[PDB]
Amino acid sequence: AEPQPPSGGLTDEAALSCCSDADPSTKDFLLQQTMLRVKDPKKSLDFYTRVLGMTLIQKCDFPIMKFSLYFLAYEDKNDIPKEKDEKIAWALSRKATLELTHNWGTEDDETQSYHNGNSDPRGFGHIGIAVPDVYSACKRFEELGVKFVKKPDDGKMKGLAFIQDPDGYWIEILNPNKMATLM
Amino acid sequence: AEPQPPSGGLTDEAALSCCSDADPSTKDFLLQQTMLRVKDPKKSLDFYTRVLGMTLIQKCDFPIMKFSLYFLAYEDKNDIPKEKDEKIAWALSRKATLELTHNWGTEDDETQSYHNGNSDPRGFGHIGIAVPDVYSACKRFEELGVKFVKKPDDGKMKGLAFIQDPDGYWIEILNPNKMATLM
Ligand SMILES: COc1ccc(/C=C(\CC(=O)O)c2nc3ccccc3s2)cc1
Ligand SMILES: COc1ccc(/C=C(\CC(=O)O)c2nc3ccccc3s2)cc1
Ligand SMILES: [Zn+2]
Ligand SMILES: [Zn+2]
Repeated sequence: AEPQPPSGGLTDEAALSCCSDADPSTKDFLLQQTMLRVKDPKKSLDFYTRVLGMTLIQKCDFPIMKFSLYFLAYEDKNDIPKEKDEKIAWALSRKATLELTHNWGTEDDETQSYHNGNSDPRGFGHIGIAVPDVYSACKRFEELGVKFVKKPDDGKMKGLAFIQDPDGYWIEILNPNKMATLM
Repeated sequence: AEPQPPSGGLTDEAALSCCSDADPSTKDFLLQQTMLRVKDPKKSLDFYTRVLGMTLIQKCDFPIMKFSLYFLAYEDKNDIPKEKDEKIAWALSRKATLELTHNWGTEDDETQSYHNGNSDPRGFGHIGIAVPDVYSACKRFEELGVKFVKKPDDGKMKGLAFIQDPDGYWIEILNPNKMATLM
């Protein structure tokens, strides 16, 4: 009922009082995809497959509306079913996929670019890739012409990097075993 | 090369010639996180845990810079290590996590809202949750006061839904076994 002084962040206890246990109706839900719009799928496919080691697991074309969907994931290309319906059902039940939306023609348009969400207006910030070694990964990214937002040892938090994809989306490069030393 | 008629997107063959096999240096890379900025973590935690059945697996507070990070995932809460360093290392090596960024004070600012990327300027579009039954999941979402962008049987592609979270970010609700029927 009383006005309170500026809280600050939530306490661990406040955050937890806002959390409910998983209802049994949600028990088989999984976080399947993140969708990003890409100007030029040729550049995006080369980046995500060659630079980041992802596999293209499904491509969907919509001839009438004139757009394509590309699903990228860290999956063994030998696990991709060969039959069309089984393939789509396997691809779209993989956890942690990246869905790239290509609105046909944007690749031919000098002015068009997508917004990465890290300048006004902000919202989405980044995807993040966990790697065994941020320094070796980033050395290879440098050699392959990758643009950096943050080199691993530049700024406050060392051993953490941000690169950008061909559309300028930020990608965090993190070692899960080194994040405790920043927290 | 000669000037071409308007883009028909890539052929399956063109898309494949833009893909490289995974370099051995990337072999342990995994798509770990998607980061979204949230105005009010009380509302976002309630939505992602109670409505969507995700588990809060890690909370990080930065008292001096004045922001919190919340990591949400489809994980069994009994798998969360209890000790701080082992917990962070386990949380930040989970596939398919959602990272919510709370810039302290945004919850106390009448005017402030984040941009969902689905109006100018566009980029990020959505996350997507794979569910065993889109219609039962959506019936429950309706009963829980969830705002819809697309009801499963509205629009051209039926059996697919979009809801929005408390910040207005779009969330696709999909059955992997029904997506082949939309191609
Ligand atoms: C663009 O520059 C930066 C530099 C550091 C960060 C810090 C991050 C990444 C993020 O905020 O998403 C950190 N994340 C974690 C997660 C766990 C433990 C410590 C950190 S610091 C973010 C952006
Ligand atoms: C906002 O309204 C819609 C309605 C349908 C769609 C269609 C989608 C979702 C998307 O574009 O990410 C489809 N995704 C797939 C994936 C595989 C096969 C078919 C489809 S249709 C998108 C937005
Ligand atoms: Zn989607
Ligand atoms: Zn992050």
